[PDB]
Amino acid sequence: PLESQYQVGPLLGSGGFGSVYSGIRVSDNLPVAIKHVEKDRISDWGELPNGTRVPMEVVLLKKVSSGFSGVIRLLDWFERPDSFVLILERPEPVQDLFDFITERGALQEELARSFFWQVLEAVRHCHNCGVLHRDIKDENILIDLNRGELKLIDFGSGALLKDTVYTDFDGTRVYSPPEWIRYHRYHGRSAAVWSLGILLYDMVCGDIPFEHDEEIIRGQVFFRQRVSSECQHLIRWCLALRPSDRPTFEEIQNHPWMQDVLLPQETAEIHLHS
Ligand SMILES: Cn1c(-c2ccc(N3CCNCC3)cc2)c(-c2ccc(CO)cc2)c2c(Cl)ccnc21
Repeated sequence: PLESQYQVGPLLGSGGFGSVYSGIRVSDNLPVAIKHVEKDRISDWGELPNGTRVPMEVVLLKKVSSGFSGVIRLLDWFERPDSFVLILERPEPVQDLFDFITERGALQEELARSFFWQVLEAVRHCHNCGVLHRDIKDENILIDLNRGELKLIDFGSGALLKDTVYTDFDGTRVYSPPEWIRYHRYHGRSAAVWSLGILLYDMVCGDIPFEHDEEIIRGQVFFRQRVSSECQHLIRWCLALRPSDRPTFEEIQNHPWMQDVLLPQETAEIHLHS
């Protein structure tokens, strides 16, 4: 009885993830996001202990919905004849990180450090729950502007984390690593670290470093904005051409550029005027 449990509001967006509407849980006036996907547009199917074929995204989301505030949590889902409907939390006010960077340009390094740190904590949480996101990027990251907390979204290209090689990929190509472009082979963690390198560059430069396949493959990073040497070093480390030359999450978070991060609420007070 989806329409009796939730009040539907404006359309907030549409895209490869489907169509997302603002919503309110009639029970307790909780703000929610109501996301619709057509069955014929689902790229990858998975399934639950009961038998029911569902979008892979529902499998992954249930594994990472633990009360952690770094992933947008799945509250409920419904199956319709031709679509699935997902009920997700919705911070208020909220802004997508892609739009935030569009509006403000290159971020101050103190702000980028806090944002990057929170993205790492959230990706580590996903991996600890057995989930590989495979589409880390600014469009798939929300800012809870009052609390200064970032939240990951869109597991529709994800997979169960495994230790063997992946030979399939359906995320964003300009965030994909060179070993995928050249060989159509990657391992989950080092591919995630590559995409975190692209993301960090995007935050401190205001745009992604590579647009074309041969730029990804060549792996030469040019900085068009003034960026500290420690940040440049971390970025180039994450964008190492050989997967085994890339840092681990532990190595990223111990890097000199990552030290003395602001807490999320401090971040909101200094930088989000909140
Ligand atoms: C998918 N999704 C979005 C979302 C909404 C819109 C977009 N796009 C895609 C391109 N950038 C502008 C619009 C991307 C994501 C949002 C989202 C909602 C509101 C706003 C800002 O009003 C931004 C993103 C969202 C929330 Cl809150 C929970 C769960 N999923 C969500």
